[PDB]
Amino acid sequence: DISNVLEWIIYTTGIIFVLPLFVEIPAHLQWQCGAIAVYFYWMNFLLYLQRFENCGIFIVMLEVILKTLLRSTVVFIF
Amino acid sequence: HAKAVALLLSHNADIVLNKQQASFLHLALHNKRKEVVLTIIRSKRWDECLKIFSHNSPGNKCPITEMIEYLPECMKVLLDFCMLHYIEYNFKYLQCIYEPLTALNAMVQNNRIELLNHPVCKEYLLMKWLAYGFRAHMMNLGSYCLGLIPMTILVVNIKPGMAFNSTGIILDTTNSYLIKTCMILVFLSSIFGYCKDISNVLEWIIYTTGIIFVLPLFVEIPAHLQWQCGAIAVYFYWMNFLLYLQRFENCGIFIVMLEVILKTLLRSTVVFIFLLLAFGLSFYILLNLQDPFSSPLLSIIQTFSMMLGDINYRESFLEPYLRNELAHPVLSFAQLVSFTIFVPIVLMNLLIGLAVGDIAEVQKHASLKRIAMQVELHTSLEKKLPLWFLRKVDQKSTIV
Amino acid sequence: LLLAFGLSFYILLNLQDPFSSPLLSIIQTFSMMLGDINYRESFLEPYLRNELAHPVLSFAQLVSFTIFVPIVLMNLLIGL
Amino acid sequence: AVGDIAEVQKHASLKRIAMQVELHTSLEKKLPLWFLRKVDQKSTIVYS
Ligand SMILES: Cc1noc(Cn2c(=O)c3c(ncn3[C@@H](C)C(=O)Nc3cccc(-c4cnc(C(F)(F)F)nc4)n3)n(C)c2=O)n1
Ligand SMILES: Cc1noc(Cn2c(=O)c3c(ncn3[C@@H](C)C(=O)Nc3cccc(-c4cnc(C(F)(F)F)nc4)n3)n(C)c2=O)n1
Repeated sequence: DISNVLEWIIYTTGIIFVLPLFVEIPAHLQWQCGAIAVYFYWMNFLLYLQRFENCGIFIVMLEVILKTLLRSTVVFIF
Repeated sequence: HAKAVALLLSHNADIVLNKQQASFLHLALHNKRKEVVLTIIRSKRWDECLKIFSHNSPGNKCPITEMIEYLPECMKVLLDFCMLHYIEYNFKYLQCIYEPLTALNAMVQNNRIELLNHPVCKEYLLMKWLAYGFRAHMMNLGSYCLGLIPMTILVVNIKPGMAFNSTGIILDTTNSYLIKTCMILVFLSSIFGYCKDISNVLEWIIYTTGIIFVLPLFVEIPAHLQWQCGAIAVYFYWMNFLLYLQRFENCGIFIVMLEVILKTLLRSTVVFIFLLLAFGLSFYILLNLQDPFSSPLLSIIQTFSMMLGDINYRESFLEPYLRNELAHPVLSFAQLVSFTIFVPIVLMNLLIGLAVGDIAEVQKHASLKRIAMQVELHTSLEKKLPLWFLRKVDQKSTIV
Repeated sequence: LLLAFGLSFYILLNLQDPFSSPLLSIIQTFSMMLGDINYRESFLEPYLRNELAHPVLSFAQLVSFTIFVPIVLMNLLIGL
Repeated sequence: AVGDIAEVQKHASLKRIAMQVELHTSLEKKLPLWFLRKVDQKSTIVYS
């Protein structure tokens, strides 16, 4: 499932972002993981909004449009 | 049995109501008996059958309303008799506590666009327009313009950011008479507008900001506040003027479409604001060393600005990268590609498809919506006008 | 609609050449109706130089313009 | 995209109600029977 992959990435990158709570890490890696974590945190939040009356259909439409585009990029990439 | 009905009518049968307060015309209409209803209409006793009904019967209403609801073809046949070719249109069957424009309101409620497009109904609506509706709307529009036009004259004649009063531009007393006249007109329209829903909020903002704009007519205020309120007032003055244009034939449907598109967009911003937030915060982290992304709020505004295609690839991604000033360059380019895929393509195409569907749905019933707008305007006007004036201006027929 | 935004941009962005006159401001507003809003040259760079009188008003009007004309108005024309 | 949005809008209300039905059906399959019996109402009083 895509949602499981998204959540796994979120949790791993969030752990690495706040890792200096226990073990010191370089700032470059910390903020490189923080960018990924914040981006996927707010991207995966749209999946929680799909369980509301006013937001579910818009998320369904966004998924349909994105899947149609992705099935077509493998052609126009050439 | 139309022949049976004709034979019984030719023998002077009494038209009565049964224990359910229904006449034979009511029974024919509720059974959709087109032939016998046509026989009754073309009979020499049609006027007598028209008068037989009870005003307190819920099911057996006035036969004209029942005809509109059940047999609109018979209503069309009846209306064809009301236009006698110097064509004269008779509105005897078009109006009868009852709502104003009863027949036309029934036509609108029953989606009788073929009935509403009849020349008799068109002339009825035009008669009501030229009788009171055009005058009422023009008085309202002129009252609005009495503050809309002087404010625009003030804005385009005084340099923004400069304090001014009745004397002139604080001192440049050259256009002093025009400035004072426009200030007085704006003040009077704003206080009069206080003595006359989204529209009420818009008008309240307009009047308050217009008062503050021309406040130095009485009490001195700083130029910054004056022009800060003047910008708001002129913007909302010309934005709310579109609501006055909705009461015209050529402009109403476009305003309806604009409202539908705007509402559809606003119901969707509460969802894609989080997409914009994700991309803006990620760009804030990745492109922090650049002025457009130096703050979270500036980064979010920039991400909102590049949603139409102004991504600034060379200034923000290619030139910084070739200068080795891009921290996380692979991450920055990956997020650039993902943004381009998501917002300027997927999100914009989603909005475009939603708009196409909305416009198609509006255009499906454009003529019905237009005639319904006219009918609603005149019905609401009649409910507020005095009975003596309505009797004075009400025409029973129109000769063309 | 263009008159509403063009005159408001005239007051807010007066100190800039594209909005120095009421007529130039309306032509500029008509020109940014396709998406050439000039956000950096007209809103971001002047603001970071503290040359934007009414900076909160300008950014609020910039967001409202983008919502209205290049999105709602253009999609209305496309759907039509 | 226009075609996709039109196809989605064709069955928008059905898709919405189906989403609600699916959410509650999946929730009930995981909740304990005692809790479901505790919270289940047999009637509700309000006020081609
Ligand atoms: C389809 C579908 N799938 O699950 C459902 C669930 N679902 C409903 O949503 C729902 C409902 N009966 C009414 N309701 C709405 C009014 C209701 O509660 N709404 C509600 C509640 C809390 C928060 C929010 C809200 C909205 N928007 C945002 C956002 F920030 F994203 F903008 N945050 C929060 N909304 N049923 C039977 C249902 O299953 N519907
Ligand atoms: C729907 C609906 N809702 O209310 C109505 C009202 N309405 C009509 O408008 C109408 C009509 N019978 C003909 N008419 C038109 C031709 C008529 O008078 N038009 C007219 C009159 C004065 C000014 C303008 C005009 C147009 N455009 C602009 C703008 F600057 F915005 F471009 N300024 C001014 N137009 N009826 C029965 C009616 O109800 N129609």
